[PDB]
Amino acid sequence: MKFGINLFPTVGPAEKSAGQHFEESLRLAELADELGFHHVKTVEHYFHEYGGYSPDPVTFLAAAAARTRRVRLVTGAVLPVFTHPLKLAGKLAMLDNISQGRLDVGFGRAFLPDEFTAFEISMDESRARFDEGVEAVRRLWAEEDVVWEGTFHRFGPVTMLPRTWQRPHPRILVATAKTPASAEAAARAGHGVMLVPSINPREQVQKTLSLYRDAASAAGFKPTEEDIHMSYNCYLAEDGQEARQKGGQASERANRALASAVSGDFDRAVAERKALVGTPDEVRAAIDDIRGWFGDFTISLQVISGAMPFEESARTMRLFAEHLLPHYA
Amino acid sequence: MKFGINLFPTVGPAEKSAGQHFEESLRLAELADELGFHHVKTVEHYFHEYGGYSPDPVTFLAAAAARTRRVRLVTGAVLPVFTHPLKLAGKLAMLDNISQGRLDVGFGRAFLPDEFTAFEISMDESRARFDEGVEAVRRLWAEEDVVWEGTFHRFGPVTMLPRTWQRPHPRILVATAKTPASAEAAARAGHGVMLVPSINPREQVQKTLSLYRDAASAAGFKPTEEDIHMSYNCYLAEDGQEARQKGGQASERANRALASAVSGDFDRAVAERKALVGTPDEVRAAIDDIRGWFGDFTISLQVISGAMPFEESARTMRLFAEHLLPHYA
Ligand SMILES: [Ca+2]
Ligand SMILES: [Ca+2]
Ligand SMILES: [Ca+2]
Ligand SMILES: [Ca+2]
Ligand SMILES: [Ca+2]
Ligand SMILES: [Ca+2]
Repeated sequence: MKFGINLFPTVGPAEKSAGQHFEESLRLAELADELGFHHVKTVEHYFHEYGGYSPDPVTFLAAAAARTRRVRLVTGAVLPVFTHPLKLAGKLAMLDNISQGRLDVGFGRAFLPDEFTAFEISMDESRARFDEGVEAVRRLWAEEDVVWEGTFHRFGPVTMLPRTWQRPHPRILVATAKTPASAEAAARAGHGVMLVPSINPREQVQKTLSLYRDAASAAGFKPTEEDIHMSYNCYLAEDGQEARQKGGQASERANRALASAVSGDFDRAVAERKALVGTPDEVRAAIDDIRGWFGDFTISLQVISGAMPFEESARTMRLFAEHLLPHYA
Repeated sequence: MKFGINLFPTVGPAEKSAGQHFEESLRLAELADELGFHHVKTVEHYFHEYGGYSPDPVTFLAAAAARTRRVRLVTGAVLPVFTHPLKLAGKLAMLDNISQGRLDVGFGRAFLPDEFTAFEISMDESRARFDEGVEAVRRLWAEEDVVWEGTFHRFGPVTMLPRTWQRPHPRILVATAKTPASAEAAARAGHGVMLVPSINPREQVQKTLSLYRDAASAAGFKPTEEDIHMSYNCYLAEDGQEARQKGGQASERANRALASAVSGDFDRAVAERKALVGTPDEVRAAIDDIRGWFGDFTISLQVISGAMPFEESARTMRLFAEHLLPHYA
């Protein structure tokens, strides 16, 4: 197992200024570095309290990279549908070099209707836009004199600068909450995968992993634990009932932001290992269950939410580092 | 006068790898901070050794912001013609908050044919895309529930997140199109201007400044020296021979890059005060001339070029801070 942190903002200006949010998030990235976490992840979203403080994850991750030395930086996930592959390839290549080779690039599908409407892009061909965006970026990184005759963009021969630091390029992961068939296509392409256990049933995530691992082997490709990412809301306290109360409020706040942006329950989610909330001992048992179902992979611990004090996010990370990180290292 | 540092890359891998360039440029930003320079600036350009290591200046400046405390971060310049105003406003708002209000945003006009070709933008739309892009971004920062229905984009109502740190928005500077209307339009909107003395005759710069200052007065706008930006190649050494030879190589190399991209001169440029290269006493005389011609404004000192070692860029900056910065303070 690998464990990093995810910094998904679910907050609006009435709860926390963006100035405070970004100072706190960069300090949590520093704490991830100091405590020995694997990575720092953030997201791309527009307009709503659900994710909207992060319309450009690369901008945050370049700052996080500059504040850190060893933690990896991960997009979870850039949205190729809303950018141009020349720009996406270029800014990610800059970040790879700034971070001295610590970047992993997750690419995801958009789903918020207001994002599609505002950028005047149809959902109808978003799948083709996504696949062509990923491949065009990969080609801009891997090749020179690139002639891209795409459905949505046509350019070349061109060679994108800067060239990436990593060879052939940063790891590519494809996010799928949608369809196990997209996980098969990722393996066929040699890509990693990002799954969403917090919404999908356990047996569904397992069958997606089985299809992915099967397709990967058929393509002569052995996925490591760094090729499979999943994010979990995470809140730790020495008092597990305090963790339930404050972590449950956080998960509630994020759920509400989500419901607004798309246009008993918490305890069951915790019992089903859809969220990592409790004492270090509760979360240890939960992780061991997850590892038994899914095998070894990379978890991003989502540690911020709403007006949750920085000190509580930092406590979660410190407790995880002291009590859990050593046993999986 | 104010003096900052320009970190425009005119460099390819035979001179510095991208990894070396970004490591050294971030250290120069740290040195600009330490030595008391006003700002750090970088460019947006694609494909060529002329600027092509920086397809996304916000990515670099986010890292530079994270490494520094006081120096301002200036886009010189983002190109609205190649990015959607929603994305431009969002990433810049993130950068504003990450830097805790140290951002000034210069908006530039593209001119390299290869960039227009690759992004599939007709050059005849350059003016409208620029003016509509700048204004849409300004409104996205300044207002809530923004609806924009222009020639190229239609969206809203949206409230762009994160909200900027600076209110109503960061300083906006615009490259002028040498037509009088563009300098007057900047003044009437309360924008600053970015002028190019290294290429245009002194009298042209003076005419644009007169138009800008007069239109500002008529509009009730009082521009300050921080509202007027110009870049100069800069190389200082106490040995005047070394300054001319190495500063000359640096400027000639940058001019070769530009000539490739668009398809006794250096001595003349220095004599006409279009480059700031020489001993500290020689450059002092040059700046005194420029200030007499143009008034007080903000200079970005372009201190890197090609394979010039970091320590020579650092020496230029240290000599400038010791011998010239106090005379204008
Ligand atoms: Ca603080
Ligand atoms: Ca090659
Ligand atoms: Ca080095
Ligand atoms: Ca400039
Ligand atoms: Ca103003
Ligand atoms: Ca300038």
